[PDB]
Amino acid sequence: MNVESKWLEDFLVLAKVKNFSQAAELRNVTQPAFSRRIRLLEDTVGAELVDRKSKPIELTPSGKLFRITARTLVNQIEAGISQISDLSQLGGNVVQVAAAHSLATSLIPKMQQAFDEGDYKPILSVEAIDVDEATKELREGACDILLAFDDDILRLPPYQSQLIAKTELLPVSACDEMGKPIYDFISQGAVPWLTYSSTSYMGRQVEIIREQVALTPIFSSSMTDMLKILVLNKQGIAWLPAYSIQEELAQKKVAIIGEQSLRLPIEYYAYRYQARLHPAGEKVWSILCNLD
Amino acid sequence: MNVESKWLEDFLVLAKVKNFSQAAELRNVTQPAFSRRIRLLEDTVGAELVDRKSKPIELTPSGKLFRITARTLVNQIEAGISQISDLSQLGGNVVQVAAAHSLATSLIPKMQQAFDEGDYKPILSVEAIDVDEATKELREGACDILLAFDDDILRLPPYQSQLIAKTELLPVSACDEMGKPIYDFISQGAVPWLTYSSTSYMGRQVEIIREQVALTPIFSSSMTDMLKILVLNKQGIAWLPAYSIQEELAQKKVAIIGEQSLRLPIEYYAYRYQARLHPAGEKVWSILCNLD
Amino acid sequence: MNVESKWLEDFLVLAKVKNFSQAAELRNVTQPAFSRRIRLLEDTVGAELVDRKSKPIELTPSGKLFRITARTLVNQIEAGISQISDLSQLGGNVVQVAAAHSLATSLIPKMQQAFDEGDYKPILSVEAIDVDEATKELREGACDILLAFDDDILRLPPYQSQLIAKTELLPVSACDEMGKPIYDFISQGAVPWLTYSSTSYMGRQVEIIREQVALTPIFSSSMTDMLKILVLNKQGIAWLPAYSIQEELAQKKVAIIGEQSLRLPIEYYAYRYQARLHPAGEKVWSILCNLD
Amino acid sequence: MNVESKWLEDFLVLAKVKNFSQAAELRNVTQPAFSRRIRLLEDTVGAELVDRKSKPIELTPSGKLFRITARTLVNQIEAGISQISDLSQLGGNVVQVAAAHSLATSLIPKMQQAFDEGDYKPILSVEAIDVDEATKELREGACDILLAFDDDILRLPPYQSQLIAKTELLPVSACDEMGKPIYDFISQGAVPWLTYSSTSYMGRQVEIIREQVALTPIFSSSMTDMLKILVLNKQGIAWLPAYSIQEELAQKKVAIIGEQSLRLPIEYYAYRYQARLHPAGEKVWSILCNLD
Repeated sequence: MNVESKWLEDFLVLAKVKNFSQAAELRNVTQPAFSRRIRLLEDTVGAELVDRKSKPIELTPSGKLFRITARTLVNQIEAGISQISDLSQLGGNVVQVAAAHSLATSLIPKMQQAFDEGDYKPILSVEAIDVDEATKELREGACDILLAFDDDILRLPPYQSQLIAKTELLPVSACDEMGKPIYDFISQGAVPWLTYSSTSYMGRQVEIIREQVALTPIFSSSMTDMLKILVLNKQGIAWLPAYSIQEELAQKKVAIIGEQSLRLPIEYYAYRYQARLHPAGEKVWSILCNLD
Repeated sequence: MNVESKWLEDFLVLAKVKNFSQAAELRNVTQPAFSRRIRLLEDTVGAELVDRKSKPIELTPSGKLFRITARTLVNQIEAGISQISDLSQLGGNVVQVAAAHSLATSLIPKMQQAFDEGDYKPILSVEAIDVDEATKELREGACDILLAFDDDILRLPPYQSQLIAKTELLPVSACDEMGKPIYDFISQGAVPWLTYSSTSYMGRQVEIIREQVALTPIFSSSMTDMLKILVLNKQGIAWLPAYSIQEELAQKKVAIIGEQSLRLPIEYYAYRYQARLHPAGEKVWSILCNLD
Repeated sequence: MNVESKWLEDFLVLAKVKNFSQAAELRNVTQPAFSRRIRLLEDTVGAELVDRKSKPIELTPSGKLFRITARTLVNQIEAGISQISDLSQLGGNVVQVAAAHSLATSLIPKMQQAFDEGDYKPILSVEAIDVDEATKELREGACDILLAFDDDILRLPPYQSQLIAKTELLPVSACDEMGKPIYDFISQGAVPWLTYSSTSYMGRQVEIIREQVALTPIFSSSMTDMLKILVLNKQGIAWLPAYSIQEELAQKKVAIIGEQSLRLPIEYYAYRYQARLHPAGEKVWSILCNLD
Repeated sequence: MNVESKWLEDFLVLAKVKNFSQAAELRNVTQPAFSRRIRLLEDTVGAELVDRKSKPIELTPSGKLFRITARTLVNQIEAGISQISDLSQLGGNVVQVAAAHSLATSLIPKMQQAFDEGDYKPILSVEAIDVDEATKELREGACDILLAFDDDILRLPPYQSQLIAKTELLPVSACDEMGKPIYDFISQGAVPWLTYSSTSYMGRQVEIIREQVALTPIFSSSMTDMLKILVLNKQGIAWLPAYSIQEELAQKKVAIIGEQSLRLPIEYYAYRYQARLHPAGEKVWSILCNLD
């Protein structure tokens, strides 16, 4: 029993136009070949799918049930092919990495240069993290490795975790080219504050010391790049990850404007669920565990 | 793009066992032929599906996802062909009717008696109704005619409806020796009650007059025949459709016990979705519309 | 902390009509009392959900999101109450039994009488089986005990199975008033055949001996009672389970017309998934395992 | 009917430990009050949820299903109040904008600069977009305005759309110390290609001219910032939006390669669903409409 998918396309076209020669024209085949292909499909399915003796063409009951069967099969084929489009383009050494945007922009570039040129050289497919379903996508195999921040669920079994680094959220403000912060915590009035979502990881970090500082929330966002840009535009102060403002701190575009008690520790991890990955995935995991 | 399902079976076998020779022998094909069929599948889907650099042979990421796709496709093809195998054995005059058990056993016998001989004498295929999916089957063409009770969606467009009949749910109890009902409502206290599912149509009917009579529920079922059998076994009282207890009422086996306020009206219908059915189908529908 | 669902409905009505007094009238509550209920809801969720200083009443952003939250919670409450409606009406000793129609009508009355020898009678809720999802329904807990026929999946772990009885499908025909097979197999000519679906269990059993007999299918049904009725109406022959035609065989209205090799064995089982049921469930299971 | 969520907490704790003394103290309540709250939940649902006649405590069937219902309700309550926790800290002039990362970083700063002082000065809450549920966010009221690219669903009714701008995806390569592009299309061999997801909008744009250039995909990302960084790190060429590489183009860092036909047009939009937003939302929308 062998069903050829373009027979399913043949039958669906014939179902909508109800004429053998016109359906043959729509599918760029001659009428005898289209008729023979419909007959081959009928032989494989084991039923007369079409009443060939009446014009316009009518569907048999079996034809009517196999019409929905064929539509389902066609759509399933199309979906399955779309699911592997990206992966197939990159090859057998593709590694699906879900990652937080700042984590990705910080970590992937240095990983990319440590790869050797051989037959199992990984090819990265990095997608921004889905905050709500990252754990479920990790279990289901939608991605091989997750670059995320400290999470009490992903850090524990049945998942494997690896601490990449522990840094700090630093409260920063912009400077004049003389190099001096435009905002401070020394005044009596609150300072314009560019905040994270209070329920996000970094927002939960800032809430610990919120009572130690007078802040006026003027802008909220989950994207640390957004808070960084708004700090650079003199709009306010923000707690930014140290790894995101290294050039800005080496230059004098930005400055830490707090005491050491305001600098808040954060950690980020690589997470996985499969006990054994393909060779490229294991190489990516190994390189992540030893980010020099 | 033309995918042949036997390639999907080849790939599933090659994914379970894990080298080409054993999978080829399991598929009753030559080794070069099996290799060519796997490579044809890969060329059609546009993805390397197996990494041939490792024994045992493992799936590429694309291969891992497409294995799920192939399993789904093969199972769907087999299901469609078996569903068609049942239907094709019956002639092109098969009419697929989904019916509630009570209505099937009450209406299909006389319907069968009304079938004259001819080129389009209907052959009935009567299946037990599942209202959660019978409406979808009606829309997709899996069944032609639905024999069901009053439904606010099926009675309206885009569906066509015909009121077959209007009868009454009669609260009945088994009779004693030669006449009188064993249970009654004027008598003292609540009575043993054989009830329908409170979500079902007939149960929703009984809930209208629930507050008028003292009942203690002792048995629940969605099948009128179950309640009727348990009534005949002198277990309690039940509201039964009038058409299911005709002989048992003519004979002194059962009796109605309530006041006329307790007899609850019910209606049942034939429903369809296709504006034009095959001759056997329109014949069955016509016979249903004139069941009088 | 403690949200009261009546506050959720208060807020939904207020969001529709955008007026406190009208929303209070719709809620059968005093106007100051309704304002106080909304204020308590706002104090519990920790945000002003409504701007009270404007006509018409506008929703704050927090009110906009909590409208979705309240609709979700209210619909979830209604679903959770409807899911336990039937179970609550019958009590904590309710036993949810999914069963094949014939098996339920044959077995449940005898079980029901067994409840009377040995005091305290458990309460049954018997619903017809859906073999397509009965396995999943048993896993999820939608039913406690399944009464079904021999199934290669349900008979094995992780499910517990008990064979209730082994019976035969008997090929039977209607008999004249004197008593004689109207149809038979001695004629070299075909017989009107009332069949199951060939993919169903009993149909798959008839398929084993199909080649030994000359049959022409004139009617198909998944309901044994349907085939039995059409047999009694002298419409054709059918393979019926012996437990469903014992009185008809005894009253000689129906008769076995096949060779002993045409009588096909079938088995029916009680299945379960939970290792421990509630006491009533274990009692019903014990009585099913005995039924001897 | 009034269900108090603290009763659901009572029931969940009681289910987890099955000890009344321990559950009552785990809820910091006196024992009689805890039992009364359990009984109030049972009277409100109209079902005995726990069986105290047995010890260790176990649930009635109704209680077993209502445990899942209670867990669901509690998690939804906590999640909705957490969703409101971020908004309530902000004022009633908060505008919830979902946006693609690059569009947010490109458009939100100038919008922030346009905000004059007044009673309804907007406070932006910008969250990264997930388009497959973006439309649901807009419809239900969780999102006021959507900053996304051309979408055939969001551009039409029932949504309001506004074209912000039309730009180009430019194929760009990093260039050396002298100022010559490291990669070009007059080179030997295919060039290393940093690509988008083939299903994404921008990847769907690149598929247009795929065959006009020899490309080898060595990296895939849904984030333009990632492709931009890897281009700047001399890893390959990429199609980048003009608005994201303006400084790099003006400076030496990056150069446009290829013929004029390789530049692909892209459009981005502001979408909304509510016909009338709060004054701050309408201000944000007007500013978006006048960004030109």
